[PDB]
Amino acid sequence: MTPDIILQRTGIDVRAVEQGDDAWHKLRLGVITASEVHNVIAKPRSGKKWPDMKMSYFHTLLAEVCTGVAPEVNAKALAWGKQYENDARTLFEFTSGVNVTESPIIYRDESMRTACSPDGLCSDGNGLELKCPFTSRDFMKFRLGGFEAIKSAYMAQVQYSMWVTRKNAWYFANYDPRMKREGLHYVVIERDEKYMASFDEIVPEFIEKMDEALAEIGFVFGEQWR
Amino acid sequence: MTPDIILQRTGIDVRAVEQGDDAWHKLRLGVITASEVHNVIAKPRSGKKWPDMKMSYFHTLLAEVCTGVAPEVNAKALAWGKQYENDARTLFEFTSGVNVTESPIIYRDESMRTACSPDGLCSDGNGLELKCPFTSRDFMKFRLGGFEAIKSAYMAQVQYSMWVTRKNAWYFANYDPRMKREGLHYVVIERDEKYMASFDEIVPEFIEKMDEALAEIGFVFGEQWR
Amino acid sequence: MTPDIILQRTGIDVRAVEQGDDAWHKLRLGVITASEVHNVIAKPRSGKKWPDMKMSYFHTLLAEVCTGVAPEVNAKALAWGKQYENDARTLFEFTSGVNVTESPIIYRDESMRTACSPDGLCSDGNGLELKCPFTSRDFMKFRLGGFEAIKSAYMAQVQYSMWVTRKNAWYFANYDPRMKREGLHYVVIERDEKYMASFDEIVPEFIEKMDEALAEIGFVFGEQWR
DNA sequence: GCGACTAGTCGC
DNA sequence: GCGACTAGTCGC
Ligand SMILES: [Ca+2]
Ligand SMILES: [Ca+2]
Ligand SMILES: [Ca+2]
Ligand SMILES: [Cl-]
Ligand SMILES: [Cl-]
Repeated sequence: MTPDIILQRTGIDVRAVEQGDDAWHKLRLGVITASEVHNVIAKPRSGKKWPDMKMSYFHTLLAEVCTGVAPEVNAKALAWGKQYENDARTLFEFTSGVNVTESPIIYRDESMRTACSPDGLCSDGNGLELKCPFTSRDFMKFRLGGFEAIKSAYMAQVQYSMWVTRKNAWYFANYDPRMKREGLHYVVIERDEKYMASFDEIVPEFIEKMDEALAEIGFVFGEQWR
Repeated sequence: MTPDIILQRTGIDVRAVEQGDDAWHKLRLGVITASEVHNVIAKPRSGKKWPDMKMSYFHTLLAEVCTGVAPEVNAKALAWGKQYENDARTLFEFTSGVNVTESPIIYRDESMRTACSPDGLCSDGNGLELKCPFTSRDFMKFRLGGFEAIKSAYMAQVQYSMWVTRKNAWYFANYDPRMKREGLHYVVIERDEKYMASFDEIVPEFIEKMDEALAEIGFVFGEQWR
Repeated sequence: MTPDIILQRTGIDVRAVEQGDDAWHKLRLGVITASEVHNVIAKPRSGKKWPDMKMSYFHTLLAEVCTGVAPEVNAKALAWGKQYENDARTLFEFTSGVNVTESPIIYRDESMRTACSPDGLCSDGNGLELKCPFTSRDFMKFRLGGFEAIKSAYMAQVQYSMWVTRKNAWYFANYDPRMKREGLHYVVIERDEKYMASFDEIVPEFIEKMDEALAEIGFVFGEQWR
């Protein structure tokens, strides 16, 4: 990929874009993102039937393609994550001693069907995921249990981000500015090939199924971007 | 069953009412309605103890009788629906096509225990459920899957409205204006006699049980219209 | 275990303290409270692995300890309960013919790890849990269903209140201002010695684990009061 | 069946 | 990033 090829497809220039703004949102329309991918790998306890949460994501992205919008979602907890992200980053850099470079959005391949938005790329070649949990209760869960107690959704997110960027390891850092002390804690998550194999199998399928579904109703992927 | 009988029981004039008046809500108080009947017909896995969803609608309805006060409208979904209500109506008229005349509320019999408030009545004898889903996701679920796609709750709602109104078929419509094109989808649902029978045995019991409960606390159905 | 034992640790005059004010909340940080205690007595279906809720409540208190804050929970229900506080109480004394004294907070022992904040203390020596349920539906559930319909989380709360205050009986009441009549219902729950033991086996272990956890990260219980 | 736990589900 | 519901599972 290049910031050039993205222009052809979407008319948008990516070099002058901020995590959050208008153009950022449009870039993600219809695209399987690391933040939502837990839904794509969700399995039924029996059968081969896609569970509701996976169907709902399926129809969510299809709507994104056919309407060219996404619904605006504000929640207290998300706004908090956004408010404290910058401070988490700086604290993280000071403590780990690495430099972080902010990354717009990264697609896996020419198809542009798969992407992550890293919280940064580090000077040592690892990617970075920051959490600023809205509840101090969740911060504590991670501060004590470490790797053990990363939410599966967060794992799929990190793993997918390696899957997309081809990277080998990823920082996962949790920050709480209400902690008197010990308000930063991070681990390194190694690329895991069970996940990689899972995405190789499951993601191409999910994309095929979305193609078949849009054809039935006379749309084509990419319409969100005209 | 007529505007006279309703005036005599509730002192309300039905012709003065639109979908959403302070009177629209008053007329529904304590009445088993279409949109809520799925709770009425919920069965346990085994046995005959009423499931939680059924108790919880039971106590909801009883509370309406004894307080005379109504459930909070989710303002967000309704402001949406009210805003495109008319466009959907006209589009479906133009489309199907048929003439859609408004129905405020329809009770099944003089007991006034059972009612629907259809989104209209149609010239060719069909009723009409016409929704503008708050999420395009839901529009897509239905647009692609047809009716097998949708509810436990929607089928029950529609059949119930045929039960109440004696009618033989119903249009189930969705309108999404955010759709770039073909944002109206619809099916015709035929009166299913196995549902009709289900209502005929389950709903009366349910009503006997509310009358038992009201007497236990010295209330009488109808008090909510004083 | 006296009024002054408190001032030495916290610097708080328990006189001034009116349920809701600044001082009230400070006194509850990191302390196992009756409303939450059902999370503490939870047991997993199979192994030993403390259930979600238990772990969740575990982490909530630790964070109270290390942040010295607790976020606002509910608010909706709580603001409703505030508004009807006096009337529920007046109606209750009228009806039961006992007099209600408001207690701010009550610790079980000088360890100060365990507390309840009863809605009152009665002239007959019983305590008083006095709820104004957010929905009339829940009022109705308790009105028709009595003792047996009130949940596990409520019984636990009440029993813990006896466990804390060393009392043999407790009034469990609901008030609903919206009910035309019959707006107040109440029962008497007696001390249950199996609950007492359950609290005796389980609680001190749960406290012992909190202390292990806090050490782990260089925090000490007591710290939040500074 | 019962009922406390457990795992989604989806709104905000 | 929750958080209020609720459909499901499992040991009596
Ligand atoms: Ca992040
Ligand atoms: Ca409707
Ligand atoms: Ca209380
Ligand atoms: Cl939130
Ligand atoms: Cl003691």
